[PDB]
Amino acid sequence: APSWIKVKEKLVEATTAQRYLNRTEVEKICNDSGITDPGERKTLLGYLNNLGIVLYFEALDLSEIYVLDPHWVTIGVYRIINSSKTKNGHLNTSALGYILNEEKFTYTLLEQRYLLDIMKQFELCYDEGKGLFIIPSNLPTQIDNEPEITEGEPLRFIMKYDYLPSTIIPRLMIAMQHQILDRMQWRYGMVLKSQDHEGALAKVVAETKDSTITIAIQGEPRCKREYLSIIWYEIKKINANFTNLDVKEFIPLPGHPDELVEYKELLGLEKMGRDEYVSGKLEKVFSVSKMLDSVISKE
Amino acid sequence: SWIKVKEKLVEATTAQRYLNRTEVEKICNDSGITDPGERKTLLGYLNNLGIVLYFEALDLSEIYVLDPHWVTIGVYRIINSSKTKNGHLNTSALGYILNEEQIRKFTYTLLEQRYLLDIMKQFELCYDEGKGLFIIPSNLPTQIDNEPEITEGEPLRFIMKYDYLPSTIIPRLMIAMQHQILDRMQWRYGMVLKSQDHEGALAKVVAETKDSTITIAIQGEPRCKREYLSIIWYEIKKINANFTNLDVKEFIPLPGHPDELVEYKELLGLEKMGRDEYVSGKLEKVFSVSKMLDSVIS
Repeated sequence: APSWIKVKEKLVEATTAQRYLNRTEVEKICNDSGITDPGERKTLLGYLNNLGIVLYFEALDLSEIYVLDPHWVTIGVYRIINSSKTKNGHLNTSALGYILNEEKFTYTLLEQRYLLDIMKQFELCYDEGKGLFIIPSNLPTQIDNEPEITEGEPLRFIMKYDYLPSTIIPRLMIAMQHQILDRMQWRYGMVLKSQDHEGALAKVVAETKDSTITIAIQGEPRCKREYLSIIWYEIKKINANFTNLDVKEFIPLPGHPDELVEYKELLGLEKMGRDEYVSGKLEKVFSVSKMLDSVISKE
Repeated sequence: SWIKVKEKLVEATTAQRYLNRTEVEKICNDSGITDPGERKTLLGYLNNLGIVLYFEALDLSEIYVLDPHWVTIGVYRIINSSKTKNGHLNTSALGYILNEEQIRKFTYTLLEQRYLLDIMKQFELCYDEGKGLFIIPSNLPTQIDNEPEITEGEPLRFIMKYDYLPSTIIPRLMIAMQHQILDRMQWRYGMVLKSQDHEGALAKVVAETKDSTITIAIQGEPRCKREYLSIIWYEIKKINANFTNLDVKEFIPLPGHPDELVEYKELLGLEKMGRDEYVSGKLEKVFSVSKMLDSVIS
């Protein structure tokens, strides 16, 4: 691929000379080297984006910042997530200039906006409201006001990962920003309150050592079921982005908080017309329907 | 092969309202298409052609491939409900709107309702204001009573002239800048923005259909108005980049002559030429290229 090889060199050189390039500079660079048909242009650039060589965001697509130097965005992003001002997981964007230029690369006002946009795109942060961004992976491991949410025989539902990406909790906070109660959010979890199921209050917690995300829910019985339904829907969407996750869902056996049963086991047992779940390990028998009903109505 | 798959998928998504991942894969295998790669692109194209719907950004096994019709009636009901005639949607009311309301026999379960909302967000037709209240910008009133004027100090005005002005631009800016919309000062053709960083700084962004125009007017100390304009313009350029044959030209008013515009790309040209004067023949007056540029950028 004689044309592709050249453009690579030319674009890498041009990206490290300037900080980034615009459509015109780029189009000319590949038309100089031969490549004209816009499909080819697009397939080459996306390709180099993947190979980490040169950065290209089809989601933003700004002419003046079309193709970026990777080193420039990494130092920028690094400086943001490593600032002393973001250590507790909060970012007052007023401080972006101080963070990026104070604490030899320069970042103008627009170049700051652009970095934030890349960060949003990679789901590393979100806007909470009053010019205050939250960076979930910088949130403290504990909070002083963390509620128990253990009080009223709550509904527990356990998600077991073969391997658990450290970005599931961040991504879930982004998904449900408007339902996080009183900044009740930490590195490993949230407190979520719903409006539409007047009542329903949920706590979602990740356990690194066990590769589990655990959902616990309080409120009226119909509410608890409906809110788990939505939280789990949100987590299913997040999980879908990872190629090789193996996630099994679990319910605690009644009276045995440490003994779990696979949720798809019980559906299976039902589909085949069994009402008994038999536990050899416990030498106890459990009702299939009663346990299914605690989580989901008759479908 | 592809014909059979298309027909099989249409027949099924019609009968059932939508299909799950394994149901879809079976249909592909049965019809010869076994390769995971090929299968994904086939579904991409069916989606692009509106034959059968498929959302790679949601990508949910339970609700994988959908009947266009089932989705369409769903969102149409939401957009045309009496309870959303003013651009506000209560999410609690979703049940009623989708299932009970008489809008001039499709059921929608709680999760199906939620999925419809995601499709809508996905297509940039609404957003979460954040207390169970969504905003459907296209449904907002055409006029708001408390609509303020930007008149403090010497306001900075910047106009963007479109060859065609898509009606989606305002709704999309509202999405992009939801957190800076002041006191629900949002209508079908515009919004009011307070900046979080540039103390003071109040902007008003308006679409005028008749002259297919988008006007930004800003007030505050000079560095401020300049800095917010930068942000707002950037946000509009992003939205614009989504359209193929869009011809936007940017204009600035001449000081003391709100009706006389000069293209911003002109002033750039004159500067590269090394001319500091902009001569207005029609006004018989001469302005500074640098100084007018500086009131807008850098």
